[PDB]
Amino acid sequence: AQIVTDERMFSFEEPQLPACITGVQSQLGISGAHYKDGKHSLEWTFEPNGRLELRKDLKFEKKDPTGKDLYLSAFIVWIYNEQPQDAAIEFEFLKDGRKCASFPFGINFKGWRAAWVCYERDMQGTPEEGMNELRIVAPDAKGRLFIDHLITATKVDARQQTADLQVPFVNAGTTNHWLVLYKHSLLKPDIELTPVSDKQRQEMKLLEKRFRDMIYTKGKVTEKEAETIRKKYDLYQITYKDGQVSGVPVFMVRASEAYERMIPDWDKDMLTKMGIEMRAYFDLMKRIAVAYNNSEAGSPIRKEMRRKFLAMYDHITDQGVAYGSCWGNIHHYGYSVRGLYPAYFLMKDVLREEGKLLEAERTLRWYAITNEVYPKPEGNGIDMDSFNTQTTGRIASILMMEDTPEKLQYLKSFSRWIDYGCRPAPGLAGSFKVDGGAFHHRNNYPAYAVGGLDGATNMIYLFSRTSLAVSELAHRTVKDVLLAMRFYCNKLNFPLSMSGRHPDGKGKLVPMHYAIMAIAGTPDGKGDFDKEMASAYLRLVSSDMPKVSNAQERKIAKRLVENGFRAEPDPQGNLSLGYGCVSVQRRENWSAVARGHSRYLWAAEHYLGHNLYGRYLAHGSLQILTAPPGQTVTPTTSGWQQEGFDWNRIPGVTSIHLPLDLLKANVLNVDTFSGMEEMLYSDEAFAGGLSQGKMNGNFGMKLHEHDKYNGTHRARKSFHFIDGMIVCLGSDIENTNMDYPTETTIFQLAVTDKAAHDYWKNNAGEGKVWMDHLGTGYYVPVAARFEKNFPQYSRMQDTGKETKGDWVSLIIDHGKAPKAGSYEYAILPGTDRKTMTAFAKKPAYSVLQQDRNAHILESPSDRITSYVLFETPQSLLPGGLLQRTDTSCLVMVRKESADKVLLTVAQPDLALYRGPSDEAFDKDGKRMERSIYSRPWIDNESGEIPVTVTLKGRWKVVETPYCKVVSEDKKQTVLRFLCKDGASYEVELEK
Ligand SMILES: [Ca+2]
Repeated sequence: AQIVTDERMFSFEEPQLPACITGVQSQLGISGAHYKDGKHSLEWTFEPNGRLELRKDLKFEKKDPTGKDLYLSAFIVWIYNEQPQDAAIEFEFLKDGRKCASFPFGINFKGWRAAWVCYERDMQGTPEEGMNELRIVAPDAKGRLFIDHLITATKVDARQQTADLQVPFVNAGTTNHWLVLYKHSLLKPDIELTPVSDKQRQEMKLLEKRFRDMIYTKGKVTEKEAETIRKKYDLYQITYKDGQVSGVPVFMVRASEAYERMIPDWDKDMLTKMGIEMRAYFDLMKRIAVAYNNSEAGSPIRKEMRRKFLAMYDHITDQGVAYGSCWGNIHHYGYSVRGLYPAYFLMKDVLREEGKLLEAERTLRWYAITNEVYPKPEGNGIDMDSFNTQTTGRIASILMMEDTPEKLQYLKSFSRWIDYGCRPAPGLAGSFKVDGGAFHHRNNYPAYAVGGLDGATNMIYLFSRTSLAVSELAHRTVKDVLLAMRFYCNKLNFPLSMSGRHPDGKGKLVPMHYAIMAIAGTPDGKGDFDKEMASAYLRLVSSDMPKVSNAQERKIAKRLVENGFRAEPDPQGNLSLGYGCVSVQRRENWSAVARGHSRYLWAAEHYLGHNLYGRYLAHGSLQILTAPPGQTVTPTTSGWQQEGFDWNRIPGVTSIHLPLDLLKANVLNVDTFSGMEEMLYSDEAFAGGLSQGKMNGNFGMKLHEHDKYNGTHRARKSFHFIDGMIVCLGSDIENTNMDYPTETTIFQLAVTDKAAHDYWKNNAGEGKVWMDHLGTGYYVPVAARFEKNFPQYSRMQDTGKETKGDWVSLIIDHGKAPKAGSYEYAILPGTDRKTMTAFAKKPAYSVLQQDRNAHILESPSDRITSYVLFETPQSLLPGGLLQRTDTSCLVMVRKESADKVLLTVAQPDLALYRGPSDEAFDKDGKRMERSIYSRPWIDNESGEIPVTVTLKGRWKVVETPYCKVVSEDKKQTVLRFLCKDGASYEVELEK
C-alpha cells in the first residue's frame, strides 16, 4: 500500500495511467521495476526534447501574508535513472499557457534521487496561485527515467530543504550545519600533496587496525542473534529483477515532513513506527557486518552474512544513500546514519572484492562532510558537539580510501583539525581550557564534556606515536582536562552544582577516556604509556586485574596491569577553575567544591522540564563529597539524594527561602539567539579562586541575583582552603524581600540508613562545635538554627512531582530583608571528636578583617595568610607582609621561614570585555534578561590585567614573563603580576 492518499499525490498505483498525464514525443507506462512508494512508478521513455505533461490544478498556495506561518509551498519528486547522463531535466510550471516557474534537475546518477523545491524561494521566475500544468522537458538527447512520489504542491517547513548534485540551487541562503553537505563538499585542501613513503604506508595500516579494534572486538555469533538477523532482514523484501535491485523503500525520519500539512493525524515519527526508517536499516547492516567478522572463513553463515550485507548495500545505494544525494530534506540525519560508517568500514575488503569500495568511500565522505576538515583552523578550539558526533564518520571515510597521496592529504588535514580543536579555546568558546575546564553552552559543562571527550580522546590515541600525531599542546590540554575532571568529580560523579540542567546525581566521568589516553602515551611522544593517565584510570575502576564490562576497555586494562601500573592514591591539593568559576580542595578521600558565577559565566541552566529549582546552584555553593575511608565516594555517601531536598538550601549558599512555585524557573524565549531556556549571569566580574602550589587556596565572589527574581539580593562571600579545613566567611548580605527569610546553609544532609537515624536521636551537638553522621565537623561561633525534618517535602528536578526524605539541616538565620548580614563558620571533613573540641578552644585561624573591602584570615600553625580583596584597599593591609594592592584581587602568603616566602596572586576577573558591566536597562532601571549567546564578546581572549603588590622589607625574586620587580628600597618591595585567565601566578621570595 502507498502511504498517504491525496489528490495532489501521484504514486501511480493504479492499473491505468492518470488521464491528466500525457506524453509528447515520448512513451509512458506503469512499471514495477522501480518504486519509491507502493509497488509501481511512471516509466517515461523519451526521444530528444520530449515532454511529459501533467494537466491538473497544482494547488499551490502563496505564503502566509501575515508572517505568522513560515511554511512554504513545495514541489516534491523522486526520479529514478538506470543510465546516468551528463545532462539535466527541466521542470516547468504553467498557468493555462505561459510558464511562470521553472527549475533544472541533474540526471547524472544511477538509482533514486529526490527534489524538494519551494515555489517561491528556490524556483526560477515567479509562481502564481491557480497554475494547472506541469511540464518535464527532456534534454537534447534520448533516454529513460522513472517518476514516483510526486506531490504537486504542499506547505512544508521552509528551513529544511537541502541542496545536492541534482539541485545545487536549493536553499541557497542557509548556513545550517546539517544541510551544507553539497556546499562544503566543494572545499579544497591547502596542505600540499606529497607521495606516500614506506613509513607513512605502514602508519595508515596502523590507524586502520587501531580503528577496527576501537569499533569492533571478536565475539561469537549465537543462534538467537542469527535468527533475529534473518527476521529483520526478510521484512525489507530485497529482491532482484533483470539485474535490477528493489525492496521496501527506506526513508530517513524527517521525510515525514512532506505529509505534515496533508494528514490530519500527522505523526513526526510515523516512518520509524512503520519500520521504514534508516536508523533500523543501518543498525542491521552493522549487526550483519559484525556477524560476518565473527564467523569462520568458508562457513555457510559467513557466506550468508556476506550475501545479506551486499544485498542491503545494493538496495540502500539504489534508494539514494550515495554521493551527491540529500533526499530533498536531510536535517538531523546524524542519528539515523550512525550505523552507516562502522558497517561499511568493517566490510572494506569485501566491498573492494565486489568492486564497490570507491563508491562506498565516496558516500561516507559525502555524509560525514569530510571535506570540512580541509580548511586551516582560524584559531584554537571547535564545538564540543563536533568531537561528540563528527569524528567517527569522518575518520572511517578516510580509512576507506586506497593508500593514495590523496588519503595522506586527508589524514594530515584531519590531524590538523583535531589538533587545533583540542587546544585551549578563548573566552566561553571552543572545547577545552588552559586550567582544565571543558566548555559547552558557554560554561563548564561536564555532561557535554564527557561526550566530546569520547571523540577527542579516541582521535588523540588513533593518531598517537606516529608522524601524524597531534601536537604536545593538544595532547596535554585534554590530559589536563581529564585530570581536572577526576579532581572535581568524586569519585566518578559530578558535584550537584556542576550538574548543569540534570541535577539528578547520575552524571559521571567515563573511565575509558583515561585508559585510552594511557595507551596514547605521553604528550611529547617519548613514553609508550602515560603514567598519570594509567593510574588515574585504575583508581576509577578499582574494585574495593579490575572488573569491567566493555570488551575493548577490558583489553586496555589488562595491558596496563601487565605493564605494572597500579591505582592512584586519592588526588590531593587544590584546583581552581577560572574558566567555570570553581575551586576544589582535596585531602584524604574527601573533596570540598565551591562554585560561583560572574558577568561572563551563568549560574544555572534551566530548560522546560529540566532543573526547575536550581536557581541557587551557583550562589557560592560549597558541597562536601565524602565517605568512610575505604568506601567509594558517592552523593549517597556524601549525604545527598534528590527526594526531599530543600532546593533553597544548597549547601554553602546565601539565598532567600522561597516556596517551590516561586523558586521554580520562569523559563522564557528571551531573544532570537536562544530557545526555551534560562541562563542567568551576574553583573559582577569578581568571582573565582586562587590555587597556591596546587595544594591550598581561596575563593571570593560578589554575589548579585538577577533582576528577573530577587534583584536586591547581594552578598560578599569567601572560602579559605587551608590543609584539611575550609573556612567560610560572609558579609554585606542584603535584600528588600520582607515576605521570606535570607539564609546561609552550613549543611543539609540526607538521613538514609539506620545508623544515621540513631546518630541524630539526641545529638545537640554543642556548643560552638557540630559533627554530622558522615564524620565531618563544623565549627560555628555565630548563632545558627538546627532543623530535624523527618520527613521533609520537596519536588523532582524535572517532573516537579512531590518527593520526601529524612533530612537534617543547620542554617544561619539572617532576618527578612537584611541590611548588612554576616557569617563565620569552618568545615573540617573526615575528622574526630577530639580534634573538634580542641579546635573550639583554640581555632586554627584568626580573622584579620571581614567587610566589603576584604576578607582576610591567617593560620599561624600552617604559616598562611589568605587575602580576598573585593576592592582596592585604601589603607595599610593587615598581615605584616602584604601592605598594599593595586586593584581588587586574590592573594595568599605562605611563610617557609623568616627568610623564604611563597607569594601567589590571582585576578578573578576573566576580562572578556574591559568596561562596566554589559547591560540592557529597563524603563525602571532593572537588568533585562538576555541570553549569553546574544553577546558579542563570548569568543574574546581573556584580557591581561596588571596587579601590583606592595611588600614590607627587602625581597629578592627570580623574574618571569609574568612577574617583574617594579620599585625597591630599604623599606618596601613592589612587584607587578601580569594576570590572565583567572589563573594563579606564584613566585618564590627570599630576604
Ligand atoms: Ca508508486
